[PDB]
Amino acid sequence: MVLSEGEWQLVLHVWAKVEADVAGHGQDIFIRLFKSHPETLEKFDRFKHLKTEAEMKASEDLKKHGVTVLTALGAILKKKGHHEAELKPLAQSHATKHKIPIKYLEFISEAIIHVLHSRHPGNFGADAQGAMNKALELFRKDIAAKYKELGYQG
Ligand code: HEM
Repeated sequence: MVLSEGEWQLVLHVWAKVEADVAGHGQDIFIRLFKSHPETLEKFDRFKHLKTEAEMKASEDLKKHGVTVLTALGAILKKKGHHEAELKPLAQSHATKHKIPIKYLEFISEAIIHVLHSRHPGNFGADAQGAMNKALELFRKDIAAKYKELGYQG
């Protein structure tokens, strides 16, 4: 797939707002993901003991990880599809160290869309959401192709 520049502009315009508060957005995304798909929490030895939303919100460790995650994803979206270099290390650790199925990337994609719709309705109408969904779908398709080359595809 290929996004048009107008699609990238929609993406990067809302990302600009997320970047005003990366830690807050990191936190809402992971809490949405862990609440909606509790099974994903199991992949994180580091966070598995967190039992409630209160504990998640109070964890500085989870807040620190949500900033790492959004920083990495932000660097990929800013490349506007030319993200082959950034993807390599991330595909390698996620297929071989952490063993994250593509279906869990779909779950966090759904969490990111849910939080942007909630916090930024003004910059996240239907066309901007269709653009972010194509950006994340591109990300997922390119990561799945690397997974296959690395010997994991799943
Ligand atoms: C937008 C998608 C994602 C991005 C950009 C992202 C990025 C990152 C980054 C940059 C790191 C640290 C370096 C590394 O190990 O590669 C990391 C670690 C990790 N990722 Fe992801 N990730 C994403 C999705 C997920 C999902 C959905 C899961 C599990 C459901 C996951 C599980 C983990 C784990 C288990 C670690 C190691 C945590 C620790 O013990 O320090 N990742 N991720």
